[PDB]
Amino acid sequence: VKLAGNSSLCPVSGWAPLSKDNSVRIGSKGDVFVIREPFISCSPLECRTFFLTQGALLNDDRSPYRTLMSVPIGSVPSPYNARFESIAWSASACHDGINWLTIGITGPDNGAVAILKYNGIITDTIKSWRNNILRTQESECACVNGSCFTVMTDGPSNGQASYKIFRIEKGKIVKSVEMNAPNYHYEECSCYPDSSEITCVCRDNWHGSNRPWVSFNQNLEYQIGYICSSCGPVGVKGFSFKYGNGVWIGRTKSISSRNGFEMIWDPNGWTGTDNNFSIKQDIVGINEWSGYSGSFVMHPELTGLDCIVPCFWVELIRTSGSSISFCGVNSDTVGWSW
Amino acid sequence: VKLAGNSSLCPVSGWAPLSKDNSVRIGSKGDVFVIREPFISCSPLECRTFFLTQGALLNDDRSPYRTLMSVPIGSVPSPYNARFESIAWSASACHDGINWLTIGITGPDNGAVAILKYNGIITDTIKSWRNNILRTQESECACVNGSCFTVMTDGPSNGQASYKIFRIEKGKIVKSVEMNAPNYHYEECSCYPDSSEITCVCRDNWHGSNRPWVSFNQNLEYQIGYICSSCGPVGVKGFSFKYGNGVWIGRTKSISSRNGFEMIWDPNGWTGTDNNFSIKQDIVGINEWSGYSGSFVMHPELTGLDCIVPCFWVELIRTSGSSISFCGVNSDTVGWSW
Amino acid sequence: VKLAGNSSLCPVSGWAPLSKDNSVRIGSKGDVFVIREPFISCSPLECRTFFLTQGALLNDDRSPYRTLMSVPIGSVPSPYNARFESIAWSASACHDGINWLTIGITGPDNGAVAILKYNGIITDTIKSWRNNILRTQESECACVNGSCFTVMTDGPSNGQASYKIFRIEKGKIVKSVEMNAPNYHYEECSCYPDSSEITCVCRDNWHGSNRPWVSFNQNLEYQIGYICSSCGPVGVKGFSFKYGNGVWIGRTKSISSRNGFEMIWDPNGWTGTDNNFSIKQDIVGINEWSGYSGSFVMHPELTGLDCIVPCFWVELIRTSGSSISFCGVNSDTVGWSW
Amino acid sequence: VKLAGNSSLCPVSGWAPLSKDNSVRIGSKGDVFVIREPFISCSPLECRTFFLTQGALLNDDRSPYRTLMSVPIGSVPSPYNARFESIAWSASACHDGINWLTIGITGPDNGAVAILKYNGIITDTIKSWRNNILRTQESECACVNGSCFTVMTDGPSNGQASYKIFRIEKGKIVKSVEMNAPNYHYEECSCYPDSSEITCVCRDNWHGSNRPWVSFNQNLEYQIGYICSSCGPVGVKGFSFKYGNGVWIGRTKSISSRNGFEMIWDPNGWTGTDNNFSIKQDIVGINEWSGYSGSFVMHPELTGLDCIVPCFWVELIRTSGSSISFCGVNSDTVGWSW
Ligand SMILES: *[C@@H]1O[C@H](CO)[C@@H](O)[C@H](O)[C@H]1NC(C)=O
Ligand SMILES: *[C@@H]1O[C@H](CO)[C@@H](O)[C@H](O)[C@H]1NC(C)=O
Ligand SMILES: *[C@@H]1O[C@H](CO)[C@@H](O)[C@H](O)[C@H]1NC(C)=O
Ligand SMILES: *[C@@H]1O[C@H](CO)[C@@H](O)[C@H](O)[C@H]1NC(C)=O
Ligand SMILES: *[C@@H]1O[C@H](CO)[C@@H](O)[C@H](O)[C@H]1NC(C)=O
Ligand SMILES: *[C@@H]1O[C@H](CO)[C@@H](O)[C@H](O)[C@H]1NC(C)=O
Ligand SMILES: *[C@@H]1O[C@H](CO)[C@@H](O)[C@H](O)[C@H]1NC(C)=O
Ligand SMILES: *[C@@H]1O[C@H](CO)[C@@H](O)[C@H](O)[C@H]1NC(C)=O
Repeated sequence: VKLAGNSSLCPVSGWAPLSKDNSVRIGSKGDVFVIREPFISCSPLECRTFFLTQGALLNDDRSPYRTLMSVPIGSVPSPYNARFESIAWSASACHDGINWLTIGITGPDNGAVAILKYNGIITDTIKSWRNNILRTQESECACVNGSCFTVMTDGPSNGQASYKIFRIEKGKIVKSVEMNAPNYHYEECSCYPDSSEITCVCRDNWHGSNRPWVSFNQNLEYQIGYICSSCGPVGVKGFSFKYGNGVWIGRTKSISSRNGFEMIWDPNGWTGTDNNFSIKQDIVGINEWSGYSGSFVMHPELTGLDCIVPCFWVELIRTSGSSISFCGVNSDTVGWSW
Repeated sequence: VKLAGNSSLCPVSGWAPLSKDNSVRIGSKGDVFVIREPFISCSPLECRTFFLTQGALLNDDRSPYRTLMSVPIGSVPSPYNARFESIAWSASACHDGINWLTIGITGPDNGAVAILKYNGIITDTIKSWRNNILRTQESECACVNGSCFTVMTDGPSNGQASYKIFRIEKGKIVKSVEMNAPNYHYEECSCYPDSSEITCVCRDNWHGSNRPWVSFNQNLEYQIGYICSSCGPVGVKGFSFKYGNGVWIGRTKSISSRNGFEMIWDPNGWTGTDNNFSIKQDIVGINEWSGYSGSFVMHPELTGLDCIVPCFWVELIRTSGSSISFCGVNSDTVGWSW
Repeated sequence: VKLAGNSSLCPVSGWAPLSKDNSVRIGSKGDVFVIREPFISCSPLECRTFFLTQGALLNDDRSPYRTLMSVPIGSVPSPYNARFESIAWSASACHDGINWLTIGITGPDNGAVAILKYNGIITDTIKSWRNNILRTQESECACVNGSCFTVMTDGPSNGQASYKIFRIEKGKIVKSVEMNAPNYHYEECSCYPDSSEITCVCRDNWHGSNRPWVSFNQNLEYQIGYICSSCGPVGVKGFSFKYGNGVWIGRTKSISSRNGFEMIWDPNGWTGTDNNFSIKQDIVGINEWSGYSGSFVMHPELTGLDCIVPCFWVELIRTSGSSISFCGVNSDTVGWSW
Repeated sequence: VKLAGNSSLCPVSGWAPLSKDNSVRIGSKGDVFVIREPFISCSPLECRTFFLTQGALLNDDRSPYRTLMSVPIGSVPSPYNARFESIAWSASACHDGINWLTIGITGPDNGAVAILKYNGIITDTIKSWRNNILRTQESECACVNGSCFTVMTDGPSNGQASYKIFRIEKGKIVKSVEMNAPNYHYEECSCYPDSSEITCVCRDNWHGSNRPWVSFNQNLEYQIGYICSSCGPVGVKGFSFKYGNGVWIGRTKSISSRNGFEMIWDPNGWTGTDNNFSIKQDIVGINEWSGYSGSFVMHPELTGLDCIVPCFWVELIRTSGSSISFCGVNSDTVGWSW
């Protein structure tokens, strides 16, 4: 049965641990893959962890030999249980309630091609349009009403690039618009469904200490801006969750360095520029080194609830480190020091 | 289909071997986890072995990095086939006939939080109430009428602590009472269903050479006392099985040391203080070293019987050793020397 | 659906390779168990290989620590994919069309107990009756009409022992007779169903260069004698297949040594003492060393045929060697030199 | 549900990557089999990779000990997840929509026998007819209307051999014709279904720099000739795809050496001898070394389409190298340099 995604995002007062991936103590003598920036996506039956690898084992990069593989959430990414998904140096994935959609980018940095697979079968492709490193989300893609959306970027990492939003049905591209977003930069977008709309929070690698966002409907009509908590432009992939005018911001404790990770609830942060917030919870302590982060969601079809549960993953730098994921609850929680 | 648990416990005249877990001869060159105190719980389809580990392999502790994992009963606890359940330094688990319920305690010894998962999804949480090492059963939780109960302790290991009984439905806490049990100590409780009631036998680490018990109904009304075989207070986790006024006691042969393991049937031991018994069977010989023990059960939905079959596991110290489990029969059996 | 077993055994003019088990070239660096005398039994869905092991890996005996494990036919017997069945130093197994029946013998040589499991659950037991090494078939048990039979021996390996035939339904012993067979010896019996009867060919370790057999019905009425091809008494486990008065005999080429293996069709060999035969096929060459052999069958429920297909396994000594299995066809075949 | 195969082959304007098999970087410390010339075949649910091996692991040939094994496409061919199919030094396989058909050749070079299995059961056999190295396709067999066809060769590799086409239903040979094809040589035939006909393109190892083909119906009526792109005779296994009078030819870039791999669309190449073509795409660059190649297809029952999708695999020499497979699309693609 196809995912609906017409319900609202669940109100969460706190965040609690879900799983720990990329364990390295097991890797000391065990056959385990050397992976970086794993991402999590969920089906109606189970959650899975996706990663890119060249097959390099520990105790033993745009590459045509680099592939996307996956294991059940919390499992060890070993060559003996990882499933093969696609060939890609940049990739994203999601489940539409029927099967898995996998989007992978392979080929030369001057003529890259994205190969779209549905249930293991190649269904479509999309070739570079500005000929300069085609790249995708490196996260879960959002699905609403059996269709799964995504945001792709082609162009310079330090300048004005072209951005395109794609609606994909059963592996095929049915609609696609080009964004008019001058002076915005949208790399590594973290997207989630909310009441039959798609909301994405992206990484500005050009001139934005704050994070840009794009919001769009199934027809691909869109709005843009920055999280005001300046509303204009003022990096590492991140995320946030919209609740009316309030926003849950995932960020480091330090500004100049990668230290700590905390989740702040700013009830007027979507539209206001004030620094006020109501509550805060420590996810990662100041001594640890925080790194890449992104969101994923658990749909009603999986949780048995009448709303969508917001979750997220933080990769701790330590080097590779570990990818710890957490999920949102409305019950009591404490700060966490890993 | 949800488990009923309304039938009585099966009368057993003897105990016969079921499986051997934590094998170490296989571990000499094989990638196997270093585990301690594994516990067994059964679903309607299969029995599984649960353990806590940091990912340390052999031939290579309250920790936020310590996790709960599981393998099919009798299988090798390797990184290539263990399933991930939760993040916890103390944990329990059971199946309600529909899905798995996993209860894990993580966080700081001064503010621990128990995370309750149902079918892999976080459904609820319960924060420490006396702020002193929240800890659970380290065994199977009991289920009756689709609801699964448990007993949690918060407080000193050598003094008067607070004890709370929790009724959990589909991962959520629907009811919870605090026990009034002055001069009792209830750690590591081993619980089983019997005719729509829950009976638990616990470890008194304070001032009880005998074992305290608590018995309660679905509504959480309860009675307490000691196994009289003194009825008041006179350690290592253990178990016993109630049959009217008779009790099957799992204990060591020696008193001052951990030597041997035997099962004694005292037909008046629940309420009497006499040392008389009718029958006895050796499970483990005097030379071997016995250690932690606990019970688990096999429901009619799994066995095809019209009663609940009592089983149990003994960890042999040897160090880690091996966790051998046995099940109750009404057929001929012999003593066992491992 | 339960197996019927009311059809006749399929007429075979030849034998063709099925699978190769116990590979050792893979074991040179791979984690593989050290096993001896593996046996094959089939379910309606798949065939599986069973073996006993202490967990000893290569490149690293009546024992309470020795267990019975299994892998899909042709698969490598590694600790990462072997399933646990039971604890035993002597064992047999078969499928009744619904679930697996496993019979394992454990305990002391002076008071051994056989533990009968059905679908992983202990259902019954049978204690030694002459107190001298209880031992079973080390092969597949036969099933006819949802019930599975077996032949067990208790007594000296070089003298007159007691033999008992057991009919088992869903793991429980419903009927059991003691054989009156003076001057016969029946160890390691290889049994198969044929038209709602059970036929077993056993190893005489006392005073029979030929092989004794027992034939019995569901009610356990029986006949005994030797394969005449003397009809009375004149070792290593073996087998034969009855077709009217003709018999297919699996034997070595040499008499005084373990060299070669051949299958001979003697159309009057069941009842005649003549040395005449019609056809012969080489399975194993003279240079190789043959060893233990036994039979198993593939039922109509698995093959899609209107008869039961006779198969067999030969362990080549080489030491452990390899266990090669073959199946009967009515099509052209050649001799085989491994 | 049985495969129909009555639809036409899908028109493809380009070829895009599907999977990478035989990875060796993983093999540096991992337990992985040493394999050569793996082939791909697809079922209605999944695609699988087949290979022959003696069990030799890396970091550790007609042989009765050599077997055919398989893993999911893109998975590592390790001893811990490879499935056993048959015993053979030459083999082919395909799925008929119900189960797997496996054809393996074993036995002596002077009296080889092909063993046909269906769903793991031996169903039939075919003995050598010219007594000189019986050999099969080393690829996927074609299936149309629940029946699966194949082409087998018996005779010299440098002269006139006998060729026979076999129609197999549920593992049994129902029809078989001998080809009259003087001065033709047909080894390692790559076959695919197209509109209820079977088309095969073979390797002429005798005196043909071009490739011979045979085309036949379910009744086994056939036509022969060469791909004209001379129509008569003018090596390494290869393939081509027929689209009316046009042909998609898989070949190396160099003539005298194994360098590069490209796919050329010659709209009149089936029947014309001209060197003209409309389009060309690079699969493998000139520096790399190309080697064995063959075709396989993805049926409507798997893809959800109303036509059959043509795919193919190229083994890159590097030694073993890697087996990269591609599939046909009608969307934009680029050249590939591995
Ligand atoms: C989503 O759509 C389903 C019908 O497919 C409906 O039953 C459900 O109530 C809708 N939920 C919301 C929040 O609109
Ligand atoms: C969802 O898609 C269906 C067609 O499958 C359409 O009829 C319906 O209007 C859509 N609903 C929304 C909320 O877009
Ligand atoms: C338990 O409840 C079921 C109904 O769900 C009933 O059929 C069964 O007899 C009851 N067993 C006992 C011991 O009360
Ligand atoms: C079991 O729960 C059901 C509701 O699901 C309730 O109606 C019934 O009375 C309960 N029975 C017992 C024995 O508690
Ligand atoms: C075996 O019994 C079944 C009924 O369960 C019957 O249909 C079949 O014909 C019988 N076969 C023989 C050989 O008697
Ligand atoms: C098989 O068992 C059934 C009962 O399940 C019985 O009615 C029938 O007579 C038996 N048939 C044979 C051939 O023993
Ligand atoms: C193939 O046969 C099926 C019936 O089994 C039919 O529905 C389908 O249209 C046919 N396709 C072609 C191309 O003839
Ligand atoms: C396919 O086989 C069926 C019988 O299963 C037959 O009736 C039909 O005519 C065949 N069709 C073709 C296209 O050969």
